[PDB]
Amino acid sequence: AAAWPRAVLFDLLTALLDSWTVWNSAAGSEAAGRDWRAEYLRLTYGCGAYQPYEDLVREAARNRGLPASAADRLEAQWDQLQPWDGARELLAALRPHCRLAVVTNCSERLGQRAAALLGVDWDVVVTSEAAGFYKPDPRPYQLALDRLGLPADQAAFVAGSGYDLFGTSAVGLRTFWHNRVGLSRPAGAPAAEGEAATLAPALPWLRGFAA
Ligand SMILES: [Cl-]
Repeated sequence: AAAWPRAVLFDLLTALLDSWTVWNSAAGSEAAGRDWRAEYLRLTYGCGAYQPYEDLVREAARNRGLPASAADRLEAQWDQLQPWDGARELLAALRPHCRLAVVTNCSERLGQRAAALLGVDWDVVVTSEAAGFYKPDPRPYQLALDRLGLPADQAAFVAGSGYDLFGTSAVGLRTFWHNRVGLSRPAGAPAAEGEAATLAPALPWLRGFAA
């Protein structure tokens, strides 16, 4: 007996799209791209209020000794961001049952372009620029719930970074962690409800959500 949530909120740039590959190509090396994207995630975590996405990506690059122009290579290769295997299949399988929303730490300009790569008519796309704060601040997630008119207990969150676990816990969003590259959980972060290296197990998890 199906028990779908009323909505599913998604992290975009780690849970649905393979940003790691594009950031590594822009960096010139897998090691530089790893340091760069790890520093970027820590900067958004400690930012709180929105500072331009482009400025934080550029600051993360300088902080780890990448050339500052790596940010400009990443913007030039933005259309190369590929959906993970199973991402488009998951979203299409949820469409008749749940409202679908993106909650992304990105500018409105690049966030909307990346959201469009999944070929889905998203009900809501919330960027940190529109929300005025970066996740894990509660505002971006709460803005997606307030736009849909739903309480958090009727919605699920699909995360790609363990930093989202701080925010989903605070808002009351039960979370499935699509942890493809096997990141560790940040210190002090609560465990996800479900966690897997692929997106396929998210569909049975969401189908049994209210059961
Ligand atoms: Cl690190």
